[PDB]
Amino acid sequence: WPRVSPACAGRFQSPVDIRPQLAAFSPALRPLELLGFQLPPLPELRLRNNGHSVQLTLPPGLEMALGPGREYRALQLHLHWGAAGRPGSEHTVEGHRFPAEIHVVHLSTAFARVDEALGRPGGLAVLAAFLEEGPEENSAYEQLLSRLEEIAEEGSETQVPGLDISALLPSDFSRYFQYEGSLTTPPCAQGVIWTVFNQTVMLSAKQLHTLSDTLWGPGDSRLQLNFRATQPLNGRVIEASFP
Amino acid sequence: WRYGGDPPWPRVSPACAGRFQSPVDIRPQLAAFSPALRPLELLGFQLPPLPELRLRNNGHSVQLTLPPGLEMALGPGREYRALQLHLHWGAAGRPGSEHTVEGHRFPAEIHVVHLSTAFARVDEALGRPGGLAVLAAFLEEGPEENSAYEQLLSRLEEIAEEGSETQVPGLDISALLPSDFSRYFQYEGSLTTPPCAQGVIWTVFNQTVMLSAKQLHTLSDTLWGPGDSRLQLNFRATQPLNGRVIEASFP
Ligand SMILES: NS(=O)(=O)c1c(F)c(F)c(S(=O)(=O)CCO)c(NC2CCCCCCC2)c1F
Ligand SMILES: NS(=O)(=O)c1c(F)c(F)c(S(=O)(=O)CCO)c(NC2CCCCCCC2)c1F
Ligand SMILES: [Zn+2]
Ligand SMILES: [Zn+2]
Repeated sequence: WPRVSPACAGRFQSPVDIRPQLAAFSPALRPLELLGFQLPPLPELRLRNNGHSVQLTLPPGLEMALGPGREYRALQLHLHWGAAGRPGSEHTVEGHRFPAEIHVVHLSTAFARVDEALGRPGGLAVLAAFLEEGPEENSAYEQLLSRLEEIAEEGSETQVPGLDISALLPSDFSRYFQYEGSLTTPPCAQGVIWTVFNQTVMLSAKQLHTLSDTLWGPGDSRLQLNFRATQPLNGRVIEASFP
Repeated sequence: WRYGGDPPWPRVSPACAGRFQSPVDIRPQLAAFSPALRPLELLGFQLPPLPELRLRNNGHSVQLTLPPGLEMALGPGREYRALQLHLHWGAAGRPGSEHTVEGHRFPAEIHVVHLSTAFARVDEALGRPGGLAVLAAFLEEGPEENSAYEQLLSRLEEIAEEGSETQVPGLDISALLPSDFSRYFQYEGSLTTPPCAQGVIWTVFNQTVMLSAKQLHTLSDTLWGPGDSRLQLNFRATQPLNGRVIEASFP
């Protein structure tokens, strides 16, 4: 990865191991505000297998704030997952890897283009939530997982009805960890604000199997275990929005 | 534009009418303690006497332009380069700091303005989150002549006229700031002059810097501004926090 892109050897990369006892509580971290996320069924959205993940392109109007006047627009979401019972979250908590992880990528409203934002502090912000195994089938996730067979081939795509993107995220928007790092694939650009929800979302075992067994990647590989190894904090302190 | 007279500042720049402006009144009881706020770190601030620097009466303040290689970090991965410093002050028996603490205005204030290392130019940084960072310290009266400040203040007579400048030897720029880099307030706000762009990270030191009565009088009584007015009381009114939470690096 450093071979094909030197930025991946920077000092301040993602993902990282979260250690809640070492997190710094700041009461200045207010609840996340996410407006415009309740999409109607039409227009439909592009869902695509890009060889690294499944990506869902989001329309204009999904507004997000990390604080007063620190506003963002959602661009896309994608997921990270494992294989055959083995977990594939990117972030870990006290060394525990979760079954999967959802990432919603946003662009700061101070930047008109993603390419201006790359490498600039706070230019990009990702909301990250862990996916765990639960007893019930998750309705929000089923809308996407049920469409994966259609895009099983690397590079294929389809159109899916609009859905409540906020329904894919955990219950409490006031409880999260936050630090600054990087994209977890090339170009590994730094200055990305990562916000990792404390609470998780639950999908059924079948849903998780569907996530990790349907899509194919580059060559004849299954699209599985699409997570980067944990990176050192190098002095960065993870903040927490709760004591 | 000028202090206490037209043109309103919104008519110069719409950003001067933003919700999240500086300076602010720091109420430390309402400050949020955050232990992620580590000691500030400065590199390259101890300058050789040559090349000289340019000290300028710009009509709104006295500024010292800083050379390239002055690096400042707010934390791991939060790196900045110093551009310049300037001052805010009052007048005979009247304080003129920009920031206040529980309504108290200090005699004067130093600001060292920095540019994030993600940006090559100021104009790309303006209005971007964390693009600009300012270090701010209050100036109070102490019993001794401050030798670092004397290097600048002894040259103000040469630049009494609006728009005049003079060359001064390099000095230890960090000697114009408090020795305590651990204890500070930090919030997001704006430039306090047009264009009043937001996204500026303000760091205000707990510890103050001491100047003599004579030095403080020299600072407020020597310079002339726009017209035939004395350059005095060159501070912007405090702006409402409007929901922002000031952070503190100590409980
Ligand atoms: N974990 S991540 O958020 O850093 C990440 C991925 F892991 C990832 F696989 C992708 S991907 O779907 O696009 C495939 C590899 O690029 C994006 N996508 C982009 C989101 C838009 C921001 C601009 C930078 C490119 C990343 C991406 F941002
Ligand atoms: N208080 S402040 O830090 O927001 C401020 C001033 F009050 C001030 F008076 C000046 S000045 O002396 O240079 C007068 C012109 O405004 C600057 N200076 C500039 C620093 C360069 C980077 C930001 C653009 C313009 C302000 C300045 F940044
Ligand atoms: Zn991702
Ligand atoms: Zn200033």
